[PDB]
Amino acid sequence: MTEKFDLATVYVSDAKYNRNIFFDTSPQAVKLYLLYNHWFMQTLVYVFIIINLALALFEDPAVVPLPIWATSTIETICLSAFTVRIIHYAKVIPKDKFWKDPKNICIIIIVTLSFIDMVIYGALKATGHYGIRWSRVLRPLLLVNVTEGRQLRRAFRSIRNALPQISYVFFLFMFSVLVFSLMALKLFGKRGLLTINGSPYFTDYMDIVFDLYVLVTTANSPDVMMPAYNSSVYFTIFFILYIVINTYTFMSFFLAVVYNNYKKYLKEEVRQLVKAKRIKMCRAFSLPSRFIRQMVHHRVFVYAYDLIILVNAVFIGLDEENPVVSNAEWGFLALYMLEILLFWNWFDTIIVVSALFGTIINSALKHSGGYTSRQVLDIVFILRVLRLIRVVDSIKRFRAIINTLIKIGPTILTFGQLILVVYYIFAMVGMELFKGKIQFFEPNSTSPDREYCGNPLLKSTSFAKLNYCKNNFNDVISSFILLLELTVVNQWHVLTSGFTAVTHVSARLFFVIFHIVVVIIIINIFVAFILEAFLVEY
Amino acid sequence: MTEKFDLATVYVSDAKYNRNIFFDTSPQAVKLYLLYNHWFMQTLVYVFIIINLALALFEDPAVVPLPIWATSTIETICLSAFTVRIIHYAKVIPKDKFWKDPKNICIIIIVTLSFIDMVIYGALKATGHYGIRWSRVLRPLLLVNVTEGRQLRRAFRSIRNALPQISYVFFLFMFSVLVFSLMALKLFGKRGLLTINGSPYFTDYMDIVFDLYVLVTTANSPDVMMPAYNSSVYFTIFFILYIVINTYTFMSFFLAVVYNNYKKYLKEEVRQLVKAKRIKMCRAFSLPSRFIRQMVHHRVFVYAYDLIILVNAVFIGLDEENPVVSNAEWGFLALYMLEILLFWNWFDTIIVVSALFGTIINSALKHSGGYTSRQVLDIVFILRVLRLIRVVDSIKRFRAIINTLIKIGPTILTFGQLILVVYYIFAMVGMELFKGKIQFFEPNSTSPDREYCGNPLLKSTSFAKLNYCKNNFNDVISSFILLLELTVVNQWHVLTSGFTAVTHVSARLFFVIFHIVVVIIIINIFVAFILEAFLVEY
Ligand code: NA
Repeated sequence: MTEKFDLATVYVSDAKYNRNIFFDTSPQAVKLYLLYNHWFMQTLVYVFIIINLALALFEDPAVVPLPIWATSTIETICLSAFTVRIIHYAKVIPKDKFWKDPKNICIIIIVTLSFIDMVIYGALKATGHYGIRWSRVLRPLLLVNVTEGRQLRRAFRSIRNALPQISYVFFLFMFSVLVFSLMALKLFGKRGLLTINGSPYFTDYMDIVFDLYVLVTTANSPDVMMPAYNSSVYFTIFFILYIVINTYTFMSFFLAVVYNNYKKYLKEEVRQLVKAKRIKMCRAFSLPSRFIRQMVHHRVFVYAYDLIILVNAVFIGLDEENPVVSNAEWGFLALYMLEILLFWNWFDTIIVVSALFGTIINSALKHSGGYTSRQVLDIVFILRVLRLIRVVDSIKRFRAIINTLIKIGPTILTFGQLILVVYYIFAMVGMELFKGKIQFFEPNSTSPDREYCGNPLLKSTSFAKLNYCKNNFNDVISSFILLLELTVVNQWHVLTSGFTAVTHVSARLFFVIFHIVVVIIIINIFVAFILEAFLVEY
Repeated sequence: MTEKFDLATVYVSDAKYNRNIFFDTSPQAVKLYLLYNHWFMQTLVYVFIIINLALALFEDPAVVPLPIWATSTIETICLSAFTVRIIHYAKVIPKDKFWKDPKNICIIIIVTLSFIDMVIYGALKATGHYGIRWSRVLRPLLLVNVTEGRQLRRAFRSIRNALPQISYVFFLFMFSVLVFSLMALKLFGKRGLLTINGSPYFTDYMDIVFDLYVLVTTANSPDVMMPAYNSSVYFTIFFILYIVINTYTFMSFFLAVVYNNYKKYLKEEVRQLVKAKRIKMCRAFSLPSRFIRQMVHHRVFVYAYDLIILVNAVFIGLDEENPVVSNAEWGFLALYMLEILLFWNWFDTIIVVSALFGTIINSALKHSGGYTSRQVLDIVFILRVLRLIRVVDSIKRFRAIINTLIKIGPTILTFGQLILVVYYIFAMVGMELFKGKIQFFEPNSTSPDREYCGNPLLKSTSFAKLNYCKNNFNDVISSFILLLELTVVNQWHVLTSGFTAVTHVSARLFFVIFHIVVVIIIINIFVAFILEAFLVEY
């Protein structure tokens, strides 16, 4: 009636959410909900999470060194924003189900732990303990256990359900690796002959099992077997079997398990949100020449601009800065500018107006200071070749991608932050162990400081003399890059062998665990998506 | 009646086949069918195909050099066996549908071409033409287009149907690679600065597109970007985008397409064989102490032998040939031998009797000639650690694998020869281009013959000084090994860079095409199986 109508609106206006609220009895206790779910607070909590995360750019290893008093008073207001949001949520939900939700317990827990760690990082006269801030790994868990993370903490239950099977299979896989390592130890071994390059080939077991594990990841496929294939071809059979048993059978059994669990949780996000919709949504019931320019387009006219684009991609990859081509970049700019004579019309318009910034080239190269020569060209040419993507219209296959790019569809946003929660936890953990062991040195630097590697323990390794030096964990920027080239598994064993040469050999576990959680059950949860999105879309 | 009963039997006795026969009118024209489909002829044609294939061990580059008159009179009888089988088949099927089948046209075609090439390899006074035998690539096509290859030539129609989609997607993928290569050429480029190691980084386009293609295959993930990440971190964004667009999105779109087509052809092998069954099958209608040893087993007794096995895997990986352990290998042999006091009982019995060949160790080490010391141990120890696989019973998960290993189930046999048809076609093609360019040299050989690489064009490359020398195409054995480490894609660009350094740079197409057909649409057709076999098995 006079106020139940509003309760009805707030029950119906969520044709997408999934939760229970306080059914209004005090007329401000539903206004507090309407303010809670209000888009601006929903984006304010996310920008406050992003500030809290990106605080890692400044703190212990910093790309921008900021004083501790200054990078603590930022996450003090971040944690205060989370506290004010959680007490406001408690003012929305009655004090019956607020206390039971794990999400709320976890939120107040990680806020309390971050706030206690922040002040116990009151160093107390430089008692720096050579590594602190054990709560930075809890920062990306706000991204999950926040009230708006229903799209993520649901996608975390999908993995929580996959573990009694992923581990069920990984036990068999690690047993295969361990029995194959025993088989290879009784083969070429301490009771064997051959070497690799000044090293004994397969002599100790704990190095065999790692060299055989990394062969599953095929980071060293033709090199781990090149001795003992230089010795006898019959040794090859061992690796032929190992690869087809582990690299292809097991590493695809993990994908099968991950895809099965994803496919099984998709029908329990839907059909459990659908029932979570009709609960409330149904409860509301109980609660001249101008004619010519108009007709040229719907003709052979896109074929004229699919050729002008094509001849434009030939006027790009031939530049030697001759008047033939240095002026022609202006003509093509005008040709698309008439396309302003009425998906792509959204994208196409963005590029042409951004390409009209070739005037900046005129106003910043021949005069007015040419100090920004390479930078502005590397941003206009990366933009001209972006026009080229619309030449794909000639195949009639990109007006049908905005459906595969369906409206915003936070699924690709959910994974985009799922890879962040994992990277941030490993970057934070990683950069406290290998904080400043190796370091990229400028090409003209103090060579007597051992500039060819960073520190003499990489005196002659395959990490040095391969220019891997900007892969250090010395800051969250160059530590997120490293975790990429660790994700894409090429030569992850030599990146590992550069961090187990400056630290103990046990650091091998940090990168093995990383590969297990990222490449086996995070990249596969990605392939499981663009597999599911491809088959069941009809 | 008097003979229709036999026609009825031969129509019913095939509860698994799919074909039409001659309905008997001349009483020998169905006896010829019964003899045709007779198991012995069916295995004789396959051993004759295997002889014809394995003839490559002897012919042009040989592991065993056999005279041309002698390795031609073997495939003369092989082609005669195929001719006698095809004329016998023509004597089975009436001369109406025999001539129309492609399979028959293709069989007589490849037989005629092999037989013409075999005699035109009547060299005519050493006119060797530096490479002949253009019909060896047709040898593995008998494996497909033979009458018993219905399990394979059907699995080839699955790929023939996937091509209008795999190419549909590969066009977009190669366009992405080509536009990204243009974007990287206008980036760090001839109008750029940086180098790699004495080389210019990304200057010419046809090398950028290959270095960017191989980055999709992630064979050079952290090395292709290490310069221009040693120059500016903002260049990383380019590769971060390239990898997530190509390495993970496209390379999984290929898997999605392959798996969709496999899943779509599975329901057209079944439900088209099922209708191919009820056609004929229904047409038949119209046409004391002994008590103790008996009861110890069904008790805690497998737990006693799951521990004896466990302590046996500790009595294996500690051997230093002491009397403690050199005798203990006999005791464990006896312990399992009592397990002969009544899936595994099949497998377990095989290992224990094969492990009783430790008597050969006694009769061939301490006396009677110890010239076979390493060889017989490397075959008994690879066998003891095979006992260990039954310790998996303690998890209760391998009596349920003989269902995933269902009765013979030629599907895993169909793929096992599908990888052979592809390898044999590339080994035959490959070993006629790079026949003897590089060659593995023994560790004590004529160094002045350029033994560190094989030939001076690999003077200082990453193919030499990495011990890649037994990867040559110099014989079908070491050419099938190479195509494995080409299949498992680690460092396929440096194996390529060793063959494009002895031949023209255009040889890059042989390995790019190989990766496209093996890693993209053959390994994915394998993952599509153990994905399909895992989900739809209920
Ligand atoms: Na790789």
